[PDB]
Amino acid sequence: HGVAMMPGSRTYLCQLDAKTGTGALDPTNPACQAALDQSGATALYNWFAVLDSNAGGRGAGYVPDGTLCSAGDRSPYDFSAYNAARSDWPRTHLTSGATIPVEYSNWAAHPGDFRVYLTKPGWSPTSELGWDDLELIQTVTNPPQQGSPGTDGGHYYWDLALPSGRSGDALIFMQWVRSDSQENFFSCSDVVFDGG
Ligand SMILES: [Cu+2]
Repeated sequence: HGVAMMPGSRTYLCQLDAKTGTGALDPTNPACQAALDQSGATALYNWFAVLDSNAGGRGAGYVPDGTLCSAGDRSPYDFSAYNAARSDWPRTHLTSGATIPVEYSNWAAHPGDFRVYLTKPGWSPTSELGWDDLELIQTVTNPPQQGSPGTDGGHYYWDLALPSGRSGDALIFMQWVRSDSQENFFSCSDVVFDGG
């Protein structure tokens, strides 16, 4: 159980945006409000649970185009709204060419690979996210953890050298492929290359 925390995934950033001291969910970001209204609060309480029990490392030909951010709509929860092709989702501001510290939730820890992909130049978030819009840029095998599994703020951590020559909006998609299970996790992070 986990999705990306830095650059944060849609469900993670939306749950941070909605978080209140009583546990009520009150987002101010409009894409987050829309996703709450469509798919429900359960998605944000379970922001880490974007999973397909049977994916088994499969991607194109199995996870339909336009459904990556909800694990093909095969999870135990409704994450369908987190596929909305909108440009107003919360996003992380990045510098093209910089190496950044990546954090991925270890809400429940598992052995495996993190397959990290970046949308191609020219792709923008008002378009459908398909496999042919993504390029595999890194695979991270069994990275280390900071914080115990199931504790607030706990995460896997590794470095990512961001490609040069990029600008404007993009998305980083990660597939967490367990080595001990067919269960995989699906993570989508809105970013913009406007730094430096
Ligand atoms: Cu898990």
